[PDB]
Amino acid sequence: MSISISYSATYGGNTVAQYLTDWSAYFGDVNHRPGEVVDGTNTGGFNPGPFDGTQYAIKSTASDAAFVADGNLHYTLFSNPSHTLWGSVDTISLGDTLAGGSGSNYNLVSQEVSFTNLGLNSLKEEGRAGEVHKVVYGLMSGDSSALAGEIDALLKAIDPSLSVNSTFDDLAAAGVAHVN
Repeated sequence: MSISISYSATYGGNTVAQYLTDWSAYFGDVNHRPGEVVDGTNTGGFNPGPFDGTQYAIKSTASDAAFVADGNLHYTLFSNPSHTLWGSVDTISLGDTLAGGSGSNYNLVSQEVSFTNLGLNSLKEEGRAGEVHKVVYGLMSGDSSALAGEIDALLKAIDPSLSVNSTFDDLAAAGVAHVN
């Protein structure tokens, strides 16, 4: 199952890289680092949690921007390698207005773009250098480049003419992307 993309018609003429760069700037950097972790401000959360789930989700400390990662995710906390998110990410959904997550699934009230069949997978022993950790931490720290790089590779695996510099409408014509 190759990467599949859903997008709001709004973004049809945007490139995937343009959308990711803009969304990351709107979201900002939650500053989840030693000495700066503020529960309920920059922790986000898991479903079901508390440290593991089929989803991890977080909203901006300032804007309405949010994302949801779907897969099977595990946070090591103090277990070596400490502060590592690992497991699998199948889907990343970007947009604004995070809802749910505590007895029900996290969802975006305004889902803008969703990338599924991502096939992201990393073991605990890879630590913070694992592709799951890099991709998801980048999205909450103001750097969408790890996710853009992974999407670029997945698109080129469908056809070398496709890239993150393709527009959503281009990927729609190629059968990879679909409106809504």
